[PDB]
Amino acid sequence: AASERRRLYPPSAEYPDLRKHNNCMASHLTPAVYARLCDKTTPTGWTLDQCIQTGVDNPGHPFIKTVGMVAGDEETYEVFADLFDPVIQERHNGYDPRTMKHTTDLDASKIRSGYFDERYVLSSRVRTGRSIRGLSLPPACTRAERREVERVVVDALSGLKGDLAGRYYRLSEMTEAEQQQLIDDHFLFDKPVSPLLTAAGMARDWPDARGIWHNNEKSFLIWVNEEDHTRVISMEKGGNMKRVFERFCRGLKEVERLIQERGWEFMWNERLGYILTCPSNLGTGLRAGVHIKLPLLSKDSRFPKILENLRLQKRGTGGVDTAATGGVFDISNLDRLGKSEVELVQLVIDGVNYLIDCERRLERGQDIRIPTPVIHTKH
Amino acid sequence: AASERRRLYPPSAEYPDLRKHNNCMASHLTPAVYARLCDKTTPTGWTLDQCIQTGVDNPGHPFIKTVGMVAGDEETYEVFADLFDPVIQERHNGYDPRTMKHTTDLDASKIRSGYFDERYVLSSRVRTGRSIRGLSLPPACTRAERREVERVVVDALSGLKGDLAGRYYRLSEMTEAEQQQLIDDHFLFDKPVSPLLTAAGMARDWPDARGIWHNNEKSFLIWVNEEDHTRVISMEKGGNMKRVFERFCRGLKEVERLIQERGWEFMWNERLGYILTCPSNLGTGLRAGVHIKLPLLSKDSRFPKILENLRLQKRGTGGVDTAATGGVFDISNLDRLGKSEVELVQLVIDGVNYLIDCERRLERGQDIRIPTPVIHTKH
Amino acid sequence: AASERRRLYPPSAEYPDLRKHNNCMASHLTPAVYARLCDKTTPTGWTLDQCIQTGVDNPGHPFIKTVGMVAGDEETYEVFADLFDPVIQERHNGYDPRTMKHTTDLDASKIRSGYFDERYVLSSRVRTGRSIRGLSLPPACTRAERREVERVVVDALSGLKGDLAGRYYRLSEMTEAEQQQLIDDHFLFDKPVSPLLTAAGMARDWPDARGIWHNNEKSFLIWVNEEDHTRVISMEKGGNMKRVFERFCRGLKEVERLIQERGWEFMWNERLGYILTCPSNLGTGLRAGVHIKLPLLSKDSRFPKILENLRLQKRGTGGVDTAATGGVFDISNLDRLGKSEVELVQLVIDGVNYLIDCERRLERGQDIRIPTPVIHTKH
Amino acid sequence: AASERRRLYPPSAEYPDLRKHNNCMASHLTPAVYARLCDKTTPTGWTLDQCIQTGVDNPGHPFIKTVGMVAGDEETYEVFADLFDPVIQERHNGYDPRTMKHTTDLDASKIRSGYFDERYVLSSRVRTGRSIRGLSLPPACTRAERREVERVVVDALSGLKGDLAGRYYRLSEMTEAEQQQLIDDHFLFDKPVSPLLTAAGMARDWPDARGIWHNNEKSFLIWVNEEDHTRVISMEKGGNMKRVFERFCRGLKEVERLIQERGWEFMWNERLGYILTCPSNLGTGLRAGVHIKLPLLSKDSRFPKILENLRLQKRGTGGVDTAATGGVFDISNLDRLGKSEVELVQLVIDGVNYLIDCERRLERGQDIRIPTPVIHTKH
Amino acid sequence: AASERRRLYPPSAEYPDLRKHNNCMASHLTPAVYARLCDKTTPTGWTLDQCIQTGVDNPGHPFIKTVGMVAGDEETYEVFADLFDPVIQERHNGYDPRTMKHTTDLDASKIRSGYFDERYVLSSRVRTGRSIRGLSLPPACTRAERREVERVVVDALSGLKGDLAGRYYRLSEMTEAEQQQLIDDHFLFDKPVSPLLTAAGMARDWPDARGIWHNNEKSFLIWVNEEDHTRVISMEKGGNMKRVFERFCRGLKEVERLIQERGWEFMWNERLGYILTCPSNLGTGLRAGVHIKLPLLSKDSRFPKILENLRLQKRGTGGVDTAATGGVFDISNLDRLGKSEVELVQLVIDGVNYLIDCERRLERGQDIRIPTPVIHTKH
Repeated sequence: AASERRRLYPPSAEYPDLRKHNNCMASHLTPAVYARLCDKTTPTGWTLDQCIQTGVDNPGHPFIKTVGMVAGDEETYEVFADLFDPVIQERHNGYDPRTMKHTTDLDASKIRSGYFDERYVLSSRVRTGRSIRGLSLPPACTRAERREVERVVVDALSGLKGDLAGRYYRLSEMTEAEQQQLIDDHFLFDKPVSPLLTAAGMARDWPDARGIWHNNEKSFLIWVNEEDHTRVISMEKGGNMKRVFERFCRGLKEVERLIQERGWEFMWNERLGYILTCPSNLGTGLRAGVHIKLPLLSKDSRFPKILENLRLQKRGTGGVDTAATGGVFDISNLDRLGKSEVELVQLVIDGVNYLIDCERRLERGQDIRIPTPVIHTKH
Repeated sequence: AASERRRLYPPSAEYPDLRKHNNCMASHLTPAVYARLCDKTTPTGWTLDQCIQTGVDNPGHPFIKTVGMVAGDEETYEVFADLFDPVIQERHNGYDPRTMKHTTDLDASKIRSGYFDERYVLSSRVRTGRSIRGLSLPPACTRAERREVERVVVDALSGLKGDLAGRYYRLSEMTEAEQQQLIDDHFLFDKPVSPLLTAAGMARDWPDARGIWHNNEKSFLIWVNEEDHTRVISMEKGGNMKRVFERFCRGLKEVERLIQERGWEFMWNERLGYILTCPSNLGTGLRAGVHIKLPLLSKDSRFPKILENLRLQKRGTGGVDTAATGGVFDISNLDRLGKSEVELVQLVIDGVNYLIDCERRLERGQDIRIPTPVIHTKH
Repeated sequence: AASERRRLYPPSAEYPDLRKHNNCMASHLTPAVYARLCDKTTPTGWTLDQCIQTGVDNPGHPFIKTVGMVAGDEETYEVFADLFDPVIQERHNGYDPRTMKHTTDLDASKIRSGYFDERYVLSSRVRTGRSIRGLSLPPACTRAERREVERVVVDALSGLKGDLAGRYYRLSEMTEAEQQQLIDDHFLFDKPVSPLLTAAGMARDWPDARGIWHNNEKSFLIWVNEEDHTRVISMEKGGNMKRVFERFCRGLKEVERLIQERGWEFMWNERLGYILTCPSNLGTGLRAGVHIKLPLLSKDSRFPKILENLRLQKRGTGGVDTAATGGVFDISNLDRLGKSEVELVQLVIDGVNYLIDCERRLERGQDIRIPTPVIHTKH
Repeated sequence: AASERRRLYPPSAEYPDLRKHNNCMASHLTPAVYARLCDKTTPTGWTLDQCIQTGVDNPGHPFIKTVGMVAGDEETYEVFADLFDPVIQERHNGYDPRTMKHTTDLDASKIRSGYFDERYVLSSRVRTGRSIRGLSLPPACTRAERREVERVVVDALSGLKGDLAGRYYRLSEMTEAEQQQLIDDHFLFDKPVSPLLTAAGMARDWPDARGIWHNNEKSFLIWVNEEDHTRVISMEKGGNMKRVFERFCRGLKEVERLIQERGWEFMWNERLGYILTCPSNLGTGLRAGVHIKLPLLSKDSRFPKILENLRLQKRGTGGVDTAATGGVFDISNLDRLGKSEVELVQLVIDGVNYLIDCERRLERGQDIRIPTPVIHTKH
Repeated sequence: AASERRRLYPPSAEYPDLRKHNNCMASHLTPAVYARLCDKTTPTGWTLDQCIQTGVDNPGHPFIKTVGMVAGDEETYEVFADLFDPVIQERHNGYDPRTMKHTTDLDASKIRSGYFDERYVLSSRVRTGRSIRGLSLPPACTRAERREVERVVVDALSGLKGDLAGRYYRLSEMTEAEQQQLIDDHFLFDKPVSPLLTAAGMARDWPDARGIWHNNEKSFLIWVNEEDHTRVISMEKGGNMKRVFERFCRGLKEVERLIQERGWEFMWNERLGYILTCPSNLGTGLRAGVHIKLPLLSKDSRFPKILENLRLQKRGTGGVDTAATGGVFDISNLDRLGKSEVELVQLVIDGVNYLIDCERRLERGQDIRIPTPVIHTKH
C-alpha cells in the first residue's frame, strides 16, 4: 500500500506561529530544525509536534520564561537532540550535553554541618523524581503503561522495612476519612490544573493509576504517576537537613535495590543524569530547601543579589495568598544538572547558613557583605 | 515484495539517442553516468529522465548551445550532481560547484557611479528569481504545490508598504480592462510557447495559480509561477541604475523578511547560491541591463569583441517588427554565478560607461581601443 | 526493488521461437497462455520456462512427435494446468484430466490367460515408475532432495523378505566386478545421453545418489533416481506374463506398505493417477511387453495396422540403432492413462495371443484379418 | 505456506561429493566456504550452486585440470569472490585479484617486429571476447537478454566502414548455400557438444539469437552468443602478426565506440580486466598464435621445456583422421591476466622467432639452448 | 535471511513415530493432516508440533487412552481444527463441533432434589475451569502473560463480599505456617509431576505467579495458574449437592461480573463452550461428584455396568492406605461437552440416588436391577 505520488503538506506548512512566544522551545526552533525532525519518530511513536505542543499552546509571560516542551519517553532526548540539547543548555546555563557529563552522588556521609538554627528554619525538605526504564513518560504513556508503573512501584515499596515501612493509597479508592487525613498532613495532590501540564497530556485518564505512599512516621513521601512516574520526598519540621538527606539517600538506594530485584531500572545516562519528563528536572532533578524566616533581610535591597550569588532561589511559602505571611520564604537550590546531589545539598547548607548569619547581624544593627559568587567554572 | 525472476530493461536500453544533439546535457551524459543515476530519485519522486527530457526533445543547432535540462526541486542538484555539476561548470565557464563557493551581496550602498548619460540609455532594469523552500519547481510541482507558492507569496506582498505597496492580479480572473492595462505597461506574460519550456512541463494547468504583482508607481514587478516560483524585477525609464538597484535590494530584503515571519525560506546554499529551475540562472540569477542607443558603435566590426572583453551580451530591444528603430540594444551582464550581485551590477555600470565613451569618440571622429579582458577566475 | 519506475521485459519479449518445432508443448503454447503463466511459481520455485526448456531446445522430428516439457514437482501439474492439460489430452488421445478420472487396479488375480506360447515369446516384462510425495522430481530436485529419495527407498527395500529380498548397489561405490556383473544381467543404466533428458536437467550431479536394486533371483529390478525417483520392473525369460504381473503387483504393494510405515506416500491423485516427471507416463506409467519372433508377419504390409487396432506398439531390441534384428520385436501396450493396469496387461495378453495367431496362419499359407479397432471395454 | 519455524536442509546436506574430482573448483571449495555462500544471490538471481554445477558434473581428467565453474553475470565475481578469487589465483598462477591490478593496452603501434618467416608460419591469428554490461552471460541469460545482446551488437557492426564493413548471418535463417560457404571459410560454429559447456547451460534455446559476422575481405570475424556475448577474431594467412594485431585493435576500438554511442559498455574492472564467462579468459581473454611447421624441434626432448620457458603452449592443428598430422602446430600465449595485450603479443612474437631459430639450427645438426625464462616480474 | 532458493526438510521428514502409541492424537494424525498443518501458526506463534508434543512423548497405556495434545491459546482450536475436531469427537463420544452447539446453563434454581442420604455420602463437590480471553494458556504463556492472569483474577477476587469474601496466597511467599494450614484443609497443590503435564510445558517457571484463594468459611476454592488459568471448586462435607451447586453458580457469576468491569472476558464460543487447555475439559469442564460409602454394592458384579448406564465414573478416595477403609469411592459425571451444567448435576443427583437405593436394597437381601441406559441421541 502506497500513494507515493501524492504530496505531503511541506514542513513549513505545519510550522507553528511563535511570533508572540517567550519560552526556550520557541527560542531554538527554526524552520531548518523543524523540517529535519518533523519526520522522525521514537520507537513508541512520539513525535516532534507532540514534544512542543505545550510550548505552542502556552506563549508564556514576558517576565517568566518556561521550557515549552516535554519528553514522551527515554528515546526522545536522543531522537530529537537537535532541539533538546540547545534548550537544555540554555536552561541549565551553560551545561552542554554534547560534550559534558553529569555525575551522581548519593553518599550522605560527605555532608558537613547540616543542622540549621531552628529559630529561623521552620522545616527542611529534599525532593527528586525517578522514571522506570522501558515505560513511556506521563505525556505519552497508555493506560496499561501507567498501570505497569504503578504495579512495579507499589510492589517495591511494600518491601521496605523499619523506619521506611509505610502504606499506599490509590486516589481512586481513597475514602473520605483517608482523603481528609492526607490533606491535613499536606501529602495529597490533585488533578493538574496548570495549562502547561494539561496541554502536555499529563492529566489523561485521571485518577486512574495515581497514588500516594508514605512511611509510618510521615517523613518519606512518594507520589505515583503525577508529573513523573515517581516524585520522592524527604521532609521534617526543624532544620536537621543532614538527617533529611541521609533518609533521602537511604530510601532511594533501598527502592532501587528492590526494583532491580524484579528486573527493572531507573532511566539514567551519563550525559543527562536521571531522565524525567521536563528538561528542567534533568541531572539530579533535586530541590533541597527550607522554610525560613528572614524579616529584616527581606527588606534590604541587597537580598536578591545575595540569593543570586549563592545560587539560591526564593518563592512563596506554598500556602501563599495575595502575600504569604511576612518574612517566611521557601529557599532552595537553583542548579539541577552538572552538580551532584551531594554538591547541591552542601551548597544549600552553606547558602542558608550565610543567610541566617545576615539576618542575625541585621538584628544587632550591624552591616553585611554581598558574598562572593559561587564559582561554578572549572576552566 | 517478493516474486521476481523476470528481468528489467537494462539502463542502456533506455539511453537517449543524442547523436544529432547540441546542448550541455548531451555533452556530459555518458552510458556510465546514465546507468549510475537512472535508479535514483528525489524525496518527491523526480528522476534523471525527467531532468533531461527537454534536452532530448530539443536537439538545437550549432549556432546556439542550450543547457538541455531542468531541476524539479531543491534536492535535484544534489541527488543528480554527477550530471549537473559538469553542466554547471561548462555553462558558468569554470565555476566548479564541488570546490568553489558563491557569495551573495545585496548591499546597494557599495555601488559607485550608477547614473548613465540619458541621451544614450533609454531605460534601466535588474531582474532575478527566487524559489520557496519545501515546494517543487515549475517542472514538477502539483497543482496544490503551485497554489501553495501563490498564497505564500501573495500573503507576503500584501504586507509591503510605502513605495513598495502594490496590487496583485490573477491571470484567471483578470478582466479585459485590467488585461489591456498590463499589456500597455509591458507587465503581462502569457502561456510559454518555447518548446524548451513546454517539453519541461512548465505550462501544465495554465493559467491556474499564475499571477502578476506590481507596486503603485510601477517600478517593481513580480511574476508568480511563470518560469520560476517568482521573477523579481526593478525597472525605470532613464539611466539611474543605482536607484533601480537600491529599490531591487530593498524590496528583496523586505519580501524575504515577510515570508520568514510565516515560517518560509528561499532556496539557497553556499555552493550554488539561489536555486532556480534552469542551471543557467544559478548563483544570483541576475540580469542587470539597459536599453542603449549605439548607432555609430553598432556598425563597427570591433563591437562584438569589446562586448566580450567587458563580459557583456547584447540582444534585441523587444521590437522584432524591423530593427527596433536601429542602433538600440539590450546590453546586460554575461556572468551569473561566482560573482556577487554588487559585483555584477558594478561590472555592468563600468562596461556601459565604456560603451558610451566609444560612441562619443566615433562621433567626434576619434578612434577606439578594444578594452582588455575583465576579471577572470584565472583562465 | 531497483525502481518501480523501471520497466520489466514484457512476457512476449521472453516468448520462445517455436516456428520450426514439432512437439506437444509447441502445439499448445500461445502468447495468451505464456503471459498468463510466466509469473506463476510452485511452492519450491519451479517455473513455466523450466517446464518447457527441453521442448524449446529440441525441435523434434516431423514424423515422431515428442512431448516437449517436464514436471518439476507434484504441484507443477496444478499450477501450470492451462498448458499441461491440453498436452496431456493430445498425448493420451482424448483423456481430459479436467472432467475424467483414472482408476488404479493392482489386483493380479483378475488376469485371465497369461501364458504365452514360448516358441514365439522369448521374454516378458512389466514396468512402471513411482514418485515420493514431498520431494522434487529429477528435473528440479537439489542434491539433498535426491539423497532423501535414496535414503527413503533403500530403507524400504531392505525390509523386503522371501523371494523379494535383495541387494542394493550405489553407482558411486560400485566395484568393477559388480559393475561387470550388472552389465551381463542387463540391469545397469548410465548417465543419460538423450538431449531430451539432459536439457531437462536430469543428469545433474551424476552419479550422486543413483543406485540399482534387484532381488536375489533376479526377477524384480528397481532403478533409483534415473529418470524418475524409482522405475520398478518385473521380468522373466519365457511367456508367463501372469506370473510376471503377480510379482509386479505384490512387490509394489509391499514397497508401498514399507514406506508408509515411515510416514511417506507415493505421488498420486484421481485425475492423473501416479505422478511422474514426463506427462507421457501419467496414470499407470505402465509398459507391459514381450520380446516376440514374428518372421513372416513382420514383412507383411498390414502389420502396422493390426498393431494399431490392437493398441500395441513395436520397437527394436537389437543393439546400437534398434530397428528389428530379424523377426524379433518388442511389443507393448500403447495406452497409459485412463485404463487400469489390469486392463492394460489383459489388453497386451489378448493382443499378443492374436498376433501369434497371425504368424501361425502365414506359416500355413492361410490369409490374415486386420482385427477391428478396440473400443472402450468397461471398468 | 512457508513457516520461518521449519528447518532448512543444513548447508552440508547439499554439499557436493567431490572425492573423485580434479578441477580448480573442487580444490578450493570447503564446507566453510559453501555454508557461507550458499545463501547469497546476485541481483538477477544467480547462485553458488549454479556457478559450480559444471564442475560437479565433470570430474575431469587426471592429466588436464579444468576450471570447473562459470559466471552467470558481472556481479558473480564480486558476490562469490571467496571462491572465485582462489580459483583465479591458481589458474593464472599467482595473480591475486585482491591486491593486484590488470592493465589493458590496445596500442598496436608499440609492436616491434611482427613479421614471421613465411616458410614456417602458415597463418596468424588473435582472438578475444567481450561482454555487454547489464546483460547476463550465456550460462544465465534469458531469451530476451540473449536477444538484446544480438540487437545491440548487430546495430553496431552495421556501422562499421571501409575494410571493416561486413555482413551478418543468423544461424536460424541461414540458407544451405550460405552455410556451406561459411564452412569452407572455417567461420561457422555449431551447437556446443563439450559437456563442460552444456552442463553450464550454454546451449539453451539453440540456435535462437546466435549469429556470425565477418568483414568483406574475410580477415575480421565475430561470433555472437556462442560461448560469450561476442568472440572477436583477427586472422590472415602468412606471418604478418603485426598487421593482424593492428586490425584487431582498430576493430575493437571502433566497435566499442559504436556501442557507447547507443549507451552500452563492455564489462570491465581494474582488478579483473574484461569480464567473460569462464575465469580462465579474464584480463585480456587473448589468444595470439600461429600455425607453424616445427618437424625437428618437435621430436627433440627439450621442446616442452623450451615452450614452457617462453610461456607458450601448443595444440593440434585441428586435423584428427587416423594418424593426426606431423610438424604443424598451433602455438599461442599461455598467459591471459596480469599482462597487457601488447605485452602478450610481443611475447608471442619473441617466442615464435626463437622457435624458428631452433629449427633452422636443428635443420643443420647444430645445437640449440634452453632460453632464459620469461618469468621475470618487476611489480 | 532465509534463502527461498534453499529447501526445507519435507513434512514427512518431521513426522513423529507413533507406531507404539495409544492416544487420541495418534489415532487421528495422518501424513496428509500433518503436511497440511505443519506450516500454520496462531497469532502468538503456537504450532502443530507444540500441540502434539505431549502426545508424542507419552505413548500411553494399552488399557487407558489419553488425549495426547494440548491447546496453546484460544485460536489453536480454530487454526488446527482439522486435528482437534476428530479428537474432540472421539473423546466426547459423538459430539461433532462442526455441526453441533453447546449450551451453558448456570441456573441452580432448576435443580430438583439434591440432598443425599448422609449415611452414604461423605462429601459433595463441583469443579470447573475458566480461561481469560487474550492471554495464552499454561502450555504457551510467557511469564508476563502468566503474571497478568494472576493480576486480573486477584483483583476480581478481592471484590467478592459476604460469604464469598476470602484471602489469597502466593505460593512464592507462603510461610510454613500458612503452607501447613493449606495442606490440612486439602487446598494446596504442588509442582505437576505427571509427565503428561510437564512434557506440555505446564510446569515452567514454577512457582512464579501460581496461587490459592478460598473464602473464609472454606467452601469455595480457586486455584490460579495450575493446569488452567483458574480451577474453580465448590465443596462441603455432607450431601447437600444442591447448596454446593448454588454457591458454585453464584460465585462464578460474581467473578465474571467483576472481571468484565475491568474489561476482561472468559474464553467461550458456541460450538465448544468454555475453552480450556486440555480438549477433554471443553464445554462445561465440569466434574460434579461425591465421596460415597457403598460396601455392599461395591462387591456386586453388576456395579460396573450400572455405572456405565448411568454415565458415571468411579475412582479412588485419596490418601490411599491399604488398612483404613474400603467401599469409599469418588463418583462423578462422565460427560462434559454437549450437556449443560444443570443437566450434568441433575444427572449426577439422579445417578447417585439410584446408587443409594441399590445399596439399601442389598442391606435387606433384596435384588436390584441394572438401570436402563441414560442415553440421549441426536444423530
